[PDB]
Amino acid sequence: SHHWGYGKHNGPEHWHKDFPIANGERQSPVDIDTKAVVQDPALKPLALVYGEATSRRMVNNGHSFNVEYDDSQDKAVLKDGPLTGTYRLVQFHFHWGSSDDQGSEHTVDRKKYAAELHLVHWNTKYGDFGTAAQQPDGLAVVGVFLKVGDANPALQKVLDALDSIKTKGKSTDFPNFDPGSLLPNVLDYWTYPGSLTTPPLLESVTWIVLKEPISVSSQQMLKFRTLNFNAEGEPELLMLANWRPAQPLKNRQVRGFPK
Ligand SMILES: NS(=O)(=O)c1ccc(C(=O)NCC(=O)NCCc2c[nH]cn2)cc1
Ligand SMILES: [Cu+2]
Ligand SMILES: [Cu+2]
Ligand SMILES: [Cu+2]
Ligand SMILES: [Cu+2]
Ligand SMILES: [Zn+2]
Repeated sequence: SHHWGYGKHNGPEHWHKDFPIANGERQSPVDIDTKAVVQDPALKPLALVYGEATSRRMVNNGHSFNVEYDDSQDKAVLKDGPLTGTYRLVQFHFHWGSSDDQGSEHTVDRKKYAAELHLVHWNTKYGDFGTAAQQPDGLAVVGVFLKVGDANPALQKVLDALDSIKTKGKSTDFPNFDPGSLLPNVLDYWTYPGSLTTPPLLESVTWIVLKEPISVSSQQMLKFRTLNFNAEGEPELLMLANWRPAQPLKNRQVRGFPK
């Protein structure tokens, strides 16, 4: 079975063979060169309205795990920031690396964090996530860095479930998780127009990368790496790393709020 990943033969450097947009003009992630960041008075503070969020299940999809949210109504939305309109939360997931010194997708002056959380939202003007994913203003992903140092109790609630979804296709019920519990205390951000960081690599994402990381311990990072890319019965392939490296900026502009 041919499907993509982060291995020797199916990894990021190969994705362009199957998804030519991989070498497109607005790919993600990117390195954020802080000396080059532009101040734009049009940018607003982020509004993350997650009080009534309804988490459903946690799923191992064979490339990461998603905590899925009910997006049938305006229950958990993102607005303001760089955005026009309302964007509904559909899921969050993580990327990580094989050791604590690497694993974030975005980098800041070439510095890599241990992991990166992605909160994925879609523009309600399009009716559904799939339709939104094919438009330049269709998606908004909030990225949050995980910085190694101190264990994160809110994150531990997520990690406590991973033993239930060790393998590809496994899912587990995962109710009453507040995705706001994984945000930092300050919501300063960088923003730029980009893409999904995995296949299908669609150039529909307004990226909103928070400046302030949340914590994670080294012990906690071990837990991410216990997942399997493969389905049960197949040869074991540990989910040691699942990050795409920085892609060329190509004269896009990174803006910063409040500077
Ligand atoms: N790493 S990243 O750039 O943040 C990212 C990469 C891929 C996808 C994606 O293709 N994700 C499918 C998905 O989550 N599909 C939702 C299906 C759906 C519709 N309504 C409810 N669920 C989303 C985000
Ligand atoms: Cu795949
Ligand atoms: Cu391939
Ligand atoms: Cu897959
Ligand atoms: Cu849907
Ligand atoms: Zn992601």
